[PDB]
Amino acid sequence: KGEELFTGVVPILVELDGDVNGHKFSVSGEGEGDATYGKLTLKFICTTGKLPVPWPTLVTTFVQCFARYPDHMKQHDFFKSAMPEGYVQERTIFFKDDGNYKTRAEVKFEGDTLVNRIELKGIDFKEDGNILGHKLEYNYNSHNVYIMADKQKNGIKVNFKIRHNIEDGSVQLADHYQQNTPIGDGPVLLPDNHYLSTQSALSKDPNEKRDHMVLLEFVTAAGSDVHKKCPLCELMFPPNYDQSKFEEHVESHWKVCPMCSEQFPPDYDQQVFERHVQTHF
Amino acid sequence: SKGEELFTGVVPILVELDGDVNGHKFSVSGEGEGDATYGKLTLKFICTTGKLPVPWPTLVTTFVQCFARYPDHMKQHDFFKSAMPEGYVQERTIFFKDDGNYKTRAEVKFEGDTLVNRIELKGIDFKEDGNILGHKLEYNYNSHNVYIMADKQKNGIKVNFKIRHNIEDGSVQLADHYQQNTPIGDGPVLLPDNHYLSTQSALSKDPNEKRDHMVLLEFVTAAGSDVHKKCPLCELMFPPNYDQSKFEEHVESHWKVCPMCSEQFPPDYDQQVFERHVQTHF
Ligand SMILES: [Zn+2]
Ligand SMILES: [Zn+2]
Ligand SMILES: [Zn+2]
Ligand SMILES: [Zn+2]
Repeated sequence: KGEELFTGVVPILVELDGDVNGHKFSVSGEGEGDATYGKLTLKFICTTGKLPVPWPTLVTTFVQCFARYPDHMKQHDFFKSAMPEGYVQERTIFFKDDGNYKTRAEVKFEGDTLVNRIELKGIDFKEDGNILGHKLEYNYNSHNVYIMADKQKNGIKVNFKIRHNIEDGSVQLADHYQQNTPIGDGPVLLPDNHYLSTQSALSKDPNEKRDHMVLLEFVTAAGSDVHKKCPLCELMFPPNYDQSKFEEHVESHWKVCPMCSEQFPPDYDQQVFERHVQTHF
Repeated sequence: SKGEELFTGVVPILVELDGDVNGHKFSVSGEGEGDATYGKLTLKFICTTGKLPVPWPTLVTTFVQCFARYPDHMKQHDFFKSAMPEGYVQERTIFFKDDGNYKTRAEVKFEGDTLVNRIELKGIDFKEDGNILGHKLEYNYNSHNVYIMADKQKNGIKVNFKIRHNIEDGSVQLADHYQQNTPIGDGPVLLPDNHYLSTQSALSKDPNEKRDHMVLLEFVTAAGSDVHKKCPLCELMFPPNYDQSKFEEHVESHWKVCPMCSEQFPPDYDQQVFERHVQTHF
């Protein structure tokens, strides 16, 4: 059915189970999404007491299938083309000078409803760092989500850097390493490299006493022809510069196998990467 | 309180702007609605005179902070609403770093049931292939904290913040905002303690609209403390539980302040002219 599911308002459900440095918690979310606009509305409750991490840290984690792809780009919309069987979205999120989240989500239809079921593990976080110290402002900014085909899987590798504003006016960065791969064995769109321009606003229902977040998200697809910047680092490329070498550069941030050049999140814990390299010898 | 009673539900909004930036004349009209109970604000703009000569994001701040959600424990600090329905004059100078500036004069006030922001805007000293006239801003917006101060000399507020406009080459164009609001009517108004408005915005598009336009969504809510706070307009830091009057003093120092009556002027204000204001006291 694919893009035909997304012509109107789709109801959304979200469930997450999380363990960050041993603090276990669960969140439930409900709302709806309108890919015609790229518009997405979602309210979250913490179902297990008071949330141990700040809500903004979870925003990316809580459905890029609701992006508006312009007509001239329908052919690059992986997200929607894997539906309704859906996809696995995995991420590692490196909070600079602090811990990281590792997430595994399945996003897919369950009847008429679009569901994001997530499990999330955080480790190595500082106790009075920006995350566990609750030092993030309750807000969000624009970002450009760079998207690449992983032809040799049958999905996408995705990269971007979130800017979380800190109550002392500094910024906490969070590098996102993301892969999406289809759940069904139907065929899917393998896109050319492009971006999703995302914008967000977090607010609060004033008649809600529980600890919650209301997230509004506006996502729409694109992708420039003079100066181009790297998604992860701030490296700036001169005007009109071999786009395959830009790509090469981005890949280089991933941990790369010297044999088959498969990419992995650049974790401190090499254990999983080390298992892969032994597959060749 | 009195004027905050108008803002208890959904209020319709109208916006008109006339602009001259480096001689390029243009007009914009806007319409939408605002819900202060949520701090929610929705607005669609058209350019009524042909091509918009500056990028839409540059105009966002310019295009109704009376729709902010003030928490119950802060109703007493809501100037915006307390001046309504006669409303207020909002004036701003906006300095685009290494580029020109906007100077704006708006009246925001009720006209019947409808809340209206009528604006006159003048821009000058802009570079021809700078980020503004070169159309190099990305179509998006970020969070900002709008710091608010009383000015009893004028019976209103002085307001400051620094907008971050993302540039298509991944750099950022900063824009420093110097703002004053003064009441239009004779009635008394709330003179607030220093606080700030946490604003967040998203620009999108109506896909059924063929004309060049902007849809603006804005979420504003009031706050402001224990920890380190950076000045609204520079990277200088203030330590925990700092003397809040000296913070104010510091902020004022980014403006031109008359040492007699303490009337405040934006920092580009001509020295010669500032010197004749001071002679006004002798
Ligand atoms: Zn890079
Ligand atoms: Zn390998
Ligand atoms: Zn300062
Ligand atoms: Zn004076």
